[PDB]
Amino acid sequence: TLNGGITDMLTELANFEKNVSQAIHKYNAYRKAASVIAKYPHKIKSGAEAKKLPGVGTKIAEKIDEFLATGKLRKLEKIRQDDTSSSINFLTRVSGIGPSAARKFVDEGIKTLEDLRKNEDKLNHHQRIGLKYFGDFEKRIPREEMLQMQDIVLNEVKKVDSEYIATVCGSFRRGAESSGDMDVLLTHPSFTSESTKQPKLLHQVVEQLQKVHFITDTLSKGETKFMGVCQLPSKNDEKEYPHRRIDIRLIPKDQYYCGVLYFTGSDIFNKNMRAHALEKGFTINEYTIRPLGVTGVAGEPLPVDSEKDIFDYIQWKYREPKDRSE
DNA sequence: CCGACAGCGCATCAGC
DNA sequence: GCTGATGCGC
DNA sequence: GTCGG
Ligand SMILES: Cc1cn([C@H]2C[C@H](O)[C@@H](COP(=O)(O)NP(=O)(O)CP(=O)(O)O)O2)c(=O)[nH]c1=O
Ligand SMILES: [Cl-]
Ligand SMILES: [Cl-]
Ligand SMILES: [Cl-]
Ligand SMILES: [Mg+2]
Ligand code: NA
Ligand code: NA
Ligand code: NA
Repeated sequence: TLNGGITDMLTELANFEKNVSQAIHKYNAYRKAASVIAKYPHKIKSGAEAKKLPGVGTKIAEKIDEFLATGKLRKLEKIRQDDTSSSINFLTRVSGIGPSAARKFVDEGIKTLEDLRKNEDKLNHHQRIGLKYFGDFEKRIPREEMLQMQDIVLNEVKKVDSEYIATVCGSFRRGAESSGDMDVLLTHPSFTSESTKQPKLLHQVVEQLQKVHFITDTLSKGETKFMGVCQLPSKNDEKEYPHRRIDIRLIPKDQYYCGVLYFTGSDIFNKNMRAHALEKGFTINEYTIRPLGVTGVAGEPLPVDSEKDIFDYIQWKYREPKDRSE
């Protein structure tokens, strides 16, 4: 974090563009710049120096010069002082409240935690749970707790059907010392790209995690993706652990490598890798890598028997999960 | 200059 | 009910 | 906002 001040500034600009301006490409431009600077191994001395990095252009270069000179950005100073922008930015920190809902709430004069609490009837189910655990969801998860949660999830999944394979992905699989949530990839031999030979495969696992009181709440749930809330059990007389977000994704078993590549991330790594794929004439999703024909239509799935196979196709040297934290 | 920017699951709604 | 668009999420 | 062509 040689360049913490700068990458914080760009992230704040990103968040403004996403939540207030609703300019998603500006958001991603700022995040890409923050990312490339984050792993740049020198303490940056100028905007011109930063502008050599890909993703950093003239505008960001000038902002870095202002920041280096003064320790601040006037544009951000103003944004921080704007009530509508500060309110909208805040409301989006509730899970299930995005830029559109946030602006709409602020329109009706709902713009604080208190306002949300008194207007619970105006929230959909996801938003109500996001509000319920607002404090908890901004806390990080020590890797030691991630390991206990892993133990529980893998053991409970085993009790349902010993042929399930649960893999913890996200920042955990990239070796992070703390995670923002838990991400779990699930496979079962009955569910492949060819067939689903058994219904309720995700439901059964969710139901078991609920019954042992690990999963406490549900934000959303379909046939292949669960989004909800979990909690470690605490000992006698101990303060309870915070509630945690948990994502579970059931992936066709024969497509495990594309699925684990996707769910390991980072999100910016995935965007960079999939963009590069396109430049190489392929498209990557969580299921397949496919060639692009001249028209731009995707062809048939290419054989994949490892994460590295996917890197090979697009002519990237293999990068271990721990080196994917972009 | 300017088109493209990763790719997809689930919830909610409008239009039929 | 379905289909397609949009919001929010991974 | 940035970049490739
Ligand atoms: C948010 C997001 C996630 N993903 C993938 C990659 C990510 O690593 C995986 C888990 O999502 P996450 O939101 O839990 N991200 P994380 O890398 O686990 C970081 P954190 O959860 O520890 O804060 O889902 C994407 O491909 N695109 C995305 O926009
Ligand atoms: Cl934009
Ligand atoms: Cl600032
Ligand atoms: Cl596919
Ligand atoms: Mg995560
Ligand atoms: Na650059
Ligand atoms: Na939110
Ligand atoms: Na997650």
